Amino acid sequence: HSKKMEEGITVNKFKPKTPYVGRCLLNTKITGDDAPGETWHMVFSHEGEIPYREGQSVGVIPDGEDKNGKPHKLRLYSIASSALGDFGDAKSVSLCVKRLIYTNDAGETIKGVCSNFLCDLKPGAEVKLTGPVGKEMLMPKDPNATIIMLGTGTGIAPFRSFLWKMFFEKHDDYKFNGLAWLFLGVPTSSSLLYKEEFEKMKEKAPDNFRLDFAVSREQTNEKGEKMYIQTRMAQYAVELWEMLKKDNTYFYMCGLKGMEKGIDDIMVSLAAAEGIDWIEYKRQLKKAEQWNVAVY
Ligand SMILES: Cc1cc2nc3c(=O)[nH]c(=O)nc-3n(C[C@H](O)[C@H](O)[C@H](O)COP(=O)(O)OP(=O)(O)OC[C@H]3O[C@@H](n4cnc5c(N)ncnc54)[C@H](O)[C@@H]3O)c2cc1C
Repeated sequence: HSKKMEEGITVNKFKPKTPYVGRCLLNTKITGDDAPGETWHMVFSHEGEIPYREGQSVGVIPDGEDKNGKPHKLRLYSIASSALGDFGDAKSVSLCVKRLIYTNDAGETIKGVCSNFLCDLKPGAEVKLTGPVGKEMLMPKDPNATIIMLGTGTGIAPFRSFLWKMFFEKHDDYKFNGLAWLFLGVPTSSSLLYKEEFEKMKEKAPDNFRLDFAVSREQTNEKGEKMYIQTRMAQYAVELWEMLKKDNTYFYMCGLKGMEKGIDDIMVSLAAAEGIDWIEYKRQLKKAEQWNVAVY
C-alpha cells in the first residue's frame, strides 16, 4: 500500500553497461558571478526513451576512463524537470549541476570529474544516461496533501520537478489542491536557483503555495544568527510542528548531507517540549512515508 505515486514507475530501464545516449540541447549558467561556485541548468534530449517520474534521478557516466583504463563510475543527479519536461512534450530531461572544484593535500586544484564534464557540455554533445533510479522522493498520491519541501543548493532539483507538475501543468487525472511550502537555503542572492519561476507560481496559486528563502551570508535572525535553512524554519516552528502532527502532511528534504543535523536539532527540542522523543517520532514518520530524505 503506498502513499506515494509508485504504481507503474520505471527503474533501471538503462544501465551502466547499456546506457541511453542523449544529446545536450541547452546548457545555461544560472548563478550570478557573485555566487561561490557555478550551477548550471542543462537540458538533454531523450526522445521519450526514459519514462521518468517527478522525484527520480538519472545516472550520468562521464566520458573518459579512470586511472585503470576502465569507464568512470556513474554519478546520480536528481531530475530537475517534471515528467513532461521543460518543453511539455515528455522528450527532454533537465539537470541542475554545481561545478565541483577543490584543492588536494598538495595545494593542487582538483575539479570533480562528472560535474565539470556536465557543466562544460555544449549543445549537440552526447551524454550517457542510466536510470530512472529511485522511489524515495516520489510525490504523495493525495492531491490535497500538505507538502513541505526543504532544499539546500542543488537539492532544489526534485522540488522544481514537483512544482512544475503541480502549478505549471494541466493533467487529466491530477489537480493539486493542498498546500505546498518551499524553503530554499543558499549562501548568496546570486545563488538563488529558479527564484523567477517560483515567483510566478506564487502569483498563480497564492493560497496553495508558500515560499521562503534563506540566504545565509546575507541574512540574520534577531540574535544576529546567520540565516541557514533551519534558522528560517525555526521562525515557523509552531506552525510546522503542528503540520507534522497531521496524517496528510509530507516532509521531503534534499541537498547537502549537512542540513539533516541542523533540522534534527530544531525538531528534538519542539518534540521534547511536548513530551515526545523525536527519534521515535521521526521513525514513525519515516515508516508512514511522511519524512522523506535524500542528502548527499
Ligand atoms: C541522489 C543524488 C542526487 C544528486 N543530485 C545532484 C544534483 O542534482 N546536482 C549536483 O550538483 N549533484 C548532485 N548529486 C551529487 C553528484 O552525484 C556528484 O557527487 C557531484 O556532482 C560531484 O561529482 P564529481 O564527479 O564532479 O566529483 P568527483 O570527481 O567524484 O569528486 C568527488 C570527490 O571529491 C572529494 N571532495 C569534494 N570536496 C572536497 C574538498 N573540499 N576537499 C577535498 N576533497 C573533496 C570527495 O572525496 C569526493 O569523493 C547527487 C548525488 C546523489 C547521491
